[PDB]
Amino acid sequence: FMVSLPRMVYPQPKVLTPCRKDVLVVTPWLAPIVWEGTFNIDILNEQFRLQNTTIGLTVFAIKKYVAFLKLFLETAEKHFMVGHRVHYYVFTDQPAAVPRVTLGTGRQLSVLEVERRFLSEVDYLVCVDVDMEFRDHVGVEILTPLFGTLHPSFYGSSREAFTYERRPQSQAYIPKDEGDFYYMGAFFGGSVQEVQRLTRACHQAMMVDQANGIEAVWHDESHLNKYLLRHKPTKVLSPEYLWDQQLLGWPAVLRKLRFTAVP
Ligand SMILES: CC(=O)N[C@@H]1[C@@H](O)[C@H](O[C@@H]2O[C@H](CO)[C@H](O)[C@H](O)[C@H]2O[C@@H]2O[C@@H](C)[C@@H](O)[C@@H](O)[C@@H]2O)[C@@H](CO)O[C@H]1O
Ligand SMILES: [Cl-]
Ligand SMILES: [Cl-]
Ligand SMILES: [Hg+2]
Ligand SMILES: [Hg+2]
Ligand SMILES: [Hg+2]
Ligand SMILES: [Hg+2]
Ligand SMILES: [Hg+2]
Ligand SMILES: [Hg+2]
Repeated sequence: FMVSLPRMVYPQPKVLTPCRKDVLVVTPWLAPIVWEGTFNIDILNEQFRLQNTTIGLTVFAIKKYVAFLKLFLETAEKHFMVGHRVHYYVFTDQPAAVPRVTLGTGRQLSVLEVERRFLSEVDYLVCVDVDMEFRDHVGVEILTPLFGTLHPSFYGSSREAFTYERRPQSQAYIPKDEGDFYYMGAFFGGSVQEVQRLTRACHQAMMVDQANGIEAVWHDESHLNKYLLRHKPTKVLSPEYLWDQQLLGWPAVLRKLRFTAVP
């Protein structure tokens, strides 16, 4: 059950005026592709707040990677789901090395040393790499049952150029005539149920490959791509959500650089 939205004053959407004319904003299976200009964040914030939505953000920081946690968490505090309930889950082999970062109200962090718990603690799970920093808004516009993010190096590439696993001996195998997009393994998520289904499927596929003496060209990312090819994501995030400015610059098609690699 969803309560009604309150009176809101905003620009009327124009049916005969497309959002963006420079990019694809909806997939062939009718899943929105999230670009700046396609969403009114005020409307979306209202919808998700009325549901008291809690977002879990998971990150793994092992060995030398624990050094990236401070900037990651500090910038997430400024740009990630601000205004909503957030629960950070930091998986690390060095619990005492996790930096003491000041969090806004309604936000918490749990350190897990290296999950039915996720089902009872959050509504959505967002899985990202730690050697990154948020530079702009990353909010509820990304929430949906299952989402993948367009890899910044292949969004304008033809499918045959995609670096999918091409060996039929692997469970992640995808032939040259198949494939929608090349998703980057560094940023995916969805409802807890859908994320666990995906991780469970990939874990099993990787075990099968191991028993067969084969390892996918791009490991987890290869399996993620195979999974999203067979189970279409309900939203696809544009490269605004996973960029590397040092390597790729700043093309006009990107009005915002929201989550980027750390040089
Ligand atoms: C068009 C082309 O092939 N460009 C190269 C990229 O594919 C490389 O990025 C790497 O891509 C593979 C999958 O093919 C995988 O996703 C790697 O994680 C990814 O490298 C990461 O992401 C990049 C955007 C950079 O931020 C890099 O520092 C990360 O480690 C890149 C980097 O090897 O080279 C292009 O030539
Ligand atoms: Cl994950
Ligand atoms: Cl992850
Ligand atoms: Hg628009
Ligand atoms: Hg996760
Ligand atoms: Hg993760
Ligand atoms: Hg998979
Ligand atoms: Hg896996
Ligand atoms: Hg995966």
